[PDB]
Amino acid sequence: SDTAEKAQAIAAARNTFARDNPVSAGHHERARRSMPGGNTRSILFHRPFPLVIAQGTGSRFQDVDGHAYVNFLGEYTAGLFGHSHPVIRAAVERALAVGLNLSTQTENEALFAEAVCDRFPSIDLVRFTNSGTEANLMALATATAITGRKTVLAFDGGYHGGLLNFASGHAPTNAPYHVVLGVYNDVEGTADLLKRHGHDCAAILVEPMLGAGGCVPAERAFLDLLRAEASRCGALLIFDEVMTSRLSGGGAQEMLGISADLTTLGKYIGGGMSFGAFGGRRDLMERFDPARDGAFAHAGTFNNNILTMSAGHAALTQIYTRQAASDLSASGDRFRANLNRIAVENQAPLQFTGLGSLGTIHFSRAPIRSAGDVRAADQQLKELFFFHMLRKGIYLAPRGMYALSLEIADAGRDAFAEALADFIGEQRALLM
Amino acid sequence: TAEKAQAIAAARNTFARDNPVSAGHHERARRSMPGGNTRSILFHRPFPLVIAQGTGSRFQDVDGHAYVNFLGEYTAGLFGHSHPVIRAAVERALAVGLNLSTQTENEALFAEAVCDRFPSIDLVRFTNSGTEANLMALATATAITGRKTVLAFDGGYHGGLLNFASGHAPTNAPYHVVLGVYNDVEGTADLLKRHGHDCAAILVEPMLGAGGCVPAERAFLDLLRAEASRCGALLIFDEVMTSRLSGGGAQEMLGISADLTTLGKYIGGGMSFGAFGGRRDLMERFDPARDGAFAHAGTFNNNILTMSAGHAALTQIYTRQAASDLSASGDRFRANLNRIAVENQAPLQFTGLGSLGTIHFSRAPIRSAGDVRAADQQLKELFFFHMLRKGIYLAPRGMYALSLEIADAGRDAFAEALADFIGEQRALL
Ligand SMILES: Cc1ncc(COP(=O)(O)O)c(CN[C@@H](CC(=O)O)CC(C)C)c1O
Ligand SMILES: Cc1ncc(COP(=O)(O)O)c(CN[C@@H](CC(=O)O)CC(C)C)c1O
Repeated sequence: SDTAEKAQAIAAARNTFARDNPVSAGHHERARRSMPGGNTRSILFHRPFPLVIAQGTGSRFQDVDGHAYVNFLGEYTAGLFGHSHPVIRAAVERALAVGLNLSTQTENEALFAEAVCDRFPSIDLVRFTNSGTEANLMALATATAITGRKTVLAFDGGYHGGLLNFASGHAPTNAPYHVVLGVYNDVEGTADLLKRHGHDCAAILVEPMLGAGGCVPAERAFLDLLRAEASRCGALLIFDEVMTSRLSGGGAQEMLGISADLTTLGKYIGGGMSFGAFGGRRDLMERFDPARDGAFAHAGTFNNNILTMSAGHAALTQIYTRQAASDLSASGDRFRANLNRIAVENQAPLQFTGLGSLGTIHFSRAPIRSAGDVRAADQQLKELFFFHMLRKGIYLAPRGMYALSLEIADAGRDAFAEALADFIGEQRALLM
Repeated sequence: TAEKAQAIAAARNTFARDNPVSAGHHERARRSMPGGNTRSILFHRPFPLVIAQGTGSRFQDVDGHAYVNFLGEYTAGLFGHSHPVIRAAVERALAVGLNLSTQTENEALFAEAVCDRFPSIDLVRFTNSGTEANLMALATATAITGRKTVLAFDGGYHGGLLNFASGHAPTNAPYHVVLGVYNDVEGTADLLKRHGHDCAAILVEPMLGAGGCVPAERAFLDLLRAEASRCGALLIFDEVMTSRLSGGGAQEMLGISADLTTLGKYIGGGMSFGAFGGRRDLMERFDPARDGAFAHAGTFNNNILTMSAGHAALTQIYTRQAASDLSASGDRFRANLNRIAVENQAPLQFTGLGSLGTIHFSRAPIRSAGDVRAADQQLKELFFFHMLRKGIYLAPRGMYALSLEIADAGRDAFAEALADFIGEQRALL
């Protein structure tokens, strides 16, 4: 729990950050005049104020006060390609040559859809959206319409987009689906909820690893329970792979040998352009065939926009192939293991959790299995870790998450590991 | 009618023989997407056209045929297919850097332009679509008021999770929505007496867009403004289409202020875009530094392509004066189309405002979803096919949305093809 001594250390770190970044401070005051709190994406705000970036290339960026950083945040997994990938750039140039806002289908949509279907083993048919939020809403829409049922089982700490935020329990802004929340990884508790609610369950919605909720892998016995009970009760199992799809050529489902009924996608698949998708079993997705009587409707001005169709096909087929996915996850597993070794050898009360190229620091010794474990870990030390990494020229999420891009190399990874050893040394007093 | 059914059979068959390369694309696209489709409004029988490329106001399909594009991406495509200023904005965004994972100055600059333009928007937040913008406005209203009921209108279209174009759709997000009749003062007053106490929001377009370019009458919008203030509901004007009609949208033209306003389409320069904005006191509930702040993340909300191209769109291309000029040009165009119908005693009209218009095969008043549905639907489909044969592309449902790239030759060609339709189909009219 919170102490005066940690608060004082945070106050000094905030004061140093403020004195070092006066141009960012002034941008925040101006931004407040047009956006609430100077903000249009809540996760970008942190106190005293966020850094404003001027420019970036490759894995690196520079803030408006002239400091340089390596970007380990990687746009919360969407920024797989760095800030200036030449193949992405060529795809943008091609989109512009085809033409913008053509108001009709192009072949580019079909080619992107075929790449997504080749790549993901339980997606027979796919439709594109403009966000992961839209992909998850459309999957819930599919489930409730098909089953005629209202109840949705999801999990505390689960994050499925702007209208489906359960990171801190029920949010008053959520779309008013009838959502029952379970505890992540809790076999017996979840089995009890499915016995009470199963018969009116339209859908079970779950990430195979909590992303925003702390990079907490799902355990097999938990995912097996969900898969078996969804089938038994006649609910659609929806795996939200908006973050986890990168973890192998075919995402977590290939790693697991477990198939969901629908799968949602987002982040890097559109080449860093706006993007989401929902897809799954043929018989479910065919309900969207507009030639069919009583077809479900799914419009959306930018669903098939040329920039996303072109960059996305390039991302999946020319850059982040299935082999590149295996190699990046192996690189990430080695990185994460090295960071935990540094913690263990120094007897530090911290660990990094995650899979492949995704991980999050948690200031705890306990196994990290559910949202409760994440919230019980020390939140002050997590904020102090954020400001420390900044001083060392390493940018990662305020909540302690990194997501390795393809542009991170040896020098970047070595600097992160060094910075961590330094944090442990310099903050030993607060780590008892 | 049997005679009209045969004319449609013949036109569908002729379209099919004209476009065998698009036919083969459709067979292949069915393999990976449901019905070969990722945006339902693009499908039409016997199959949709596939386009290969376009420049300015013109495109070419995969069979080689050229068209003037009068659809203009359902109002988003205001800049044509290759605007040099949009292109420069994309090049500047690439120079700044993609996926920078942080704020840049560009987002504040875009937001300043949006708040400057729209007279009831004190503060704004960006989304990735109009659908997201409307869902967040509903989230704001229900979360602030603590109430569940939303009044919307039959014919109304607010996005993929809020589609009332044919009444309640089974796929809509399960807000407790009550549907009135558009422009119906009596019936709508009644619904507000019954539901006012539990009403979080009144959600309404100042002109039905997808529902058929049907302008809202002043008495109807006055009713909604007065009742919303009386019962404590948030009035939400969905200006995703109508924002273009003046520099400050429909609200500037009307002198009526909604509590929240949703935006989309052309404002992000053609890039993915939506926004919700309004009264300062409502929007501050999203200040992330405030006590019990509402959360609104979204990976692409502040994306550099949208922020740069949208800033350019509002400040360099579609200025307040450009907006007045296009809407005037659009009013004169639509008047000419109606004069042609009138002079040829044709049983059709075009409804709309400024640069937006839709054909309806009826001479009755078009004031609600009922009136649009009652007009001849078979003649509407024949008209689409006929315009294609003349090298004019507009929506299957008979809507146009003039871009800045439409010029004298295109408008003249549209008008002559309308006159040709009336003469060639005289027997069915
Ligand atoms: C598992 C999962 N499922 C859905 C979403 C929503 O995707 P969009 O942000 O594209 O709407 C997300 C989005 N995650 C991030 C969105 C942002 O960076 O603004 C935010 C979270 C770290 C809270 C996700 O992680
Ligand atoms: C008044 C209004 N309000 C909200 C929306 C939703 O915008 P997004 O399609 O960008 O989500 C729309 C979008 N309508 C368009 C969607 C598309 O082109 O696929 C076209 C409609 C005729 C169905 C709108 O017209």
